[PDB]
Amino acid sequence: HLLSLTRRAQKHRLRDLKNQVKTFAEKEEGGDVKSVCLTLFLLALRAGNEHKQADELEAMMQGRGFGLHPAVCLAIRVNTFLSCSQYHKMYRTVKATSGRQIFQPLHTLRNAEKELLPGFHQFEWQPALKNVSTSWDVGIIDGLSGWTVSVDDVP
Amino acid sequence: HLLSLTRRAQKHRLRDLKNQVKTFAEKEEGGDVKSVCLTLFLLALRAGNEHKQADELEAMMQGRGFGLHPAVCLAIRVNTFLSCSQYHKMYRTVKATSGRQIFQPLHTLRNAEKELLPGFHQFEWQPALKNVSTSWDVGIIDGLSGWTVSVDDVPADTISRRFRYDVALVSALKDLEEDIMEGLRERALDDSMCTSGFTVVVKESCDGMGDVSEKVPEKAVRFSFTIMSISIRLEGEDDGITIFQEQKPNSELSCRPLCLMFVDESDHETLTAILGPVVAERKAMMESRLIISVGGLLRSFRFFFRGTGYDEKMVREMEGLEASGSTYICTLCDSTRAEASQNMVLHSITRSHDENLERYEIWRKNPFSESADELRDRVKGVSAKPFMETQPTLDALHCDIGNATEFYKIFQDEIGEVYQKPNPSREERRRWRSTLDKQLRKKMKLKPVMRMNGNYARRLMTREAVEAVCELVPSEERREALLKLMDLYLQMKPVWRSTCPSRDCPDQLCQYSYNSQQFADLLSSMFKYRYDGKITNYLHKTLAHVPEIVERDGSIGAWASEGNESGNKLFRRFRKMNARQSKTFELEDILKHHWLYTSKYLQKFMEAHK
Ligand SMILES: [Ca+2]
Ligand SMILES: [Zn+2]
Repeated sequence: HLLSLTRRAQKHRLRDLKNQVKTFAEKEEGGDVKSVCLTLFLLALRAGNEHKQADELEAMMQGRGFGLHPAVCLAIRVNTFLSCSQYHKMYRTVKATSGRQIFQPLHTLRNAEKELLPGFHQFEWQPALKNVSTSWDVGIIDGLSGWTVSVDDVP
Repeated sequence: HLLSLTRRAQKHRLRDLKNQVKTFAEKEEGGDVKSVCLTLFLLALRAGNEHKQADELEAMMQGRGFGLHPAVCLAIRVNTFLSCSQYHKMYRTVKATSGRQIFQPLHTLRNAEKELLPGFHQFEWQPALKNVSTSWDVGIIDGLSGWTVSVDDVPADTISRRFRYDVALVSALKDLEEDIMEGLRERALDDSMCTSGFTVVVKESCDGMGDVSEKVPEKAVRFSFTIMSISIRLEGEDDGITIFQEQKPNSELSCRPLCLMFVDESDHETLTAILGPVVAERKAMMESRLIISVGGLLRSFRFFFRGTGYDEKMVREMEGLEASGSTYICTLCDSTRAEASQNMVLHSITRSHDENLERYEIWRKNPFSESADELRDRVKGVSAKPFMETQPTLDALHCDIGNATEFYKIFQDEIGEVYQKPNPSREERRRWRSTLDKQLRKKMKLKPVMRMNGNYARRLMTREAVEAVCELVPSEERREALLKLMDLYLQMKPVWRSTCPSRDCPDQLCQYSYNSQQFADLLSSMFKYRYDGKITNYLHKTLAHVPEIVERDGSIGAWASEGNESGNKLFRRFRKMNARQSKTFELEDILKHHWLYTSKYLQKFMEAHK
């Protein structure tokens, strides 16, 4: 059978249909046989109802790519209530699993996220604010607002 | 352009060369349009020197599948306590963006796991097992065993879920299939023959679980087991060639649960009436031999069971002892309590299961017509009939905790005066405690806890913490005395904490007799004021039976019950995240998740090249 042979034998056996597809592409698709056999394999997998492998192939051929955007991963983390530790756990898992750094690790996710929190964008107010510190880049404050902690007064 | 059209228009355009490919593949290649156009595309890619794309396509349309292996996917899912909806959201999300679906859907795992659960793998026994329905495919089973629900009789209320031991064992073993074949090949031993002399030593361990926040009282008991070692006896003429010994059995990552009962530890009635079948089939198991498909071949098995991982209270309770601090203390040497203070080191280990049955028959029949105490002595204190056979050994963990709390008490004592104070009061005891705690906080950075666990014990045993304690003793003679005591204890401790001292630390074993002897003598001399006749059990064991068992049973610490107790936190958190939630199922699914978490296969997928 064809799939058990080397390149030499399969060329020797398919030469006829190779010339057939070459001349059909030259007559209709400009002689670019690679895109023609790509589309034909895609359609033959579409008919075989194995959409999954054909879609993975189109992800290989001019596909969106392996990398996941760090922001989207931060999302899928928060939207799912997962940990910090557990995130890193499954991260190292998939990392050593299939050859790629599919998720970003923690610290880069943290860095990428720190802009999405409050206190990152610079701005102004016209006129300036009423009795408000013009400091902007600040993040999370403690709510007591400098409540003098001395026991003598109200706790 | 062909790439921007829809599939309908692309077919309307390419159908002609399509049907030419159809007729060519039928003329020459058995009508395989799929493989024909596959190799056509492969060679058209390889012609342009685009070797990476063609190699990746050859890797995709063979062997590995869609981006991740479904097995490792389920491994992650269980390894981090995610929910179904959790997983579906994650999967749907990551598939939306840049998908190219990666994780696997839920439904596929919902039957992909059935390899790792019990009740999948063919097997049998020669001879056939006694009293066991020989269906090899049943999975999770309610433990009640068809208790007639008649409220007339004793009520059948206690909830439980368990397995059939055999099915559990075949699942665990056929999971180890990989490792045992690997070890067989490493030793270069033949693979076709030697399919009959495999011997498996399996450790079992059970323990209750206190204060389980309930969602019946708040209790529960979990009975698990763990594969320990496996060797080969074929062809004979030798001992068993060690094939694979487990590399770290203490860690709960190897503690396979088998039964769970929402019941309390102490009420003998319920515990027994649920454990019954388990005991029965483990007993019948020593007799027959096992036959499994392994390495593609039918291979045989024998077994050796060891009941070691039980805390004291349960051991003494199930071996028919007077629980627990009664005039008979040692589970091995039948000397009295006070006598255990006169002699400490010289003793023989005698207690055995069958002979305890003999002594209990003597207790029942009373063939000598002796009174209460005379009969108590003639059987050396065996009242209740044991039913679960147990190995003659102690625990590692809670001997550690007992020595730790003993030194804790004696430190609370020597901070003040004891040889100088014949009878102190409660106030001074709590005060010496308080200054000891302040000392452990200022130095060594140790706040106290309610009761000292294993970590706090490891810390309190340390030498310089004993120095920070002894700083406060007025008499420097007593200070150097308990320091010398501590040094002897530390030189003797990793004797039993080890995995294999004959390999790790043989030197302490070689000098253990004299060490423990001089230890006990210093104790009896400079601390007689306190240990006239009152000795705790663990102190007895560690000074009366350590070398006997360590020489006999190969190793110790290798049979630590701790392996289970710690791991019980999982039964805690599994309860939160993956409750059914309703008890009658809650158990069943908890156990399923647990056994799934604990199988090797998934741990192999999790470690993932260091
Ligand atoms: Ca326990
Ligand atoms: Zn003893």
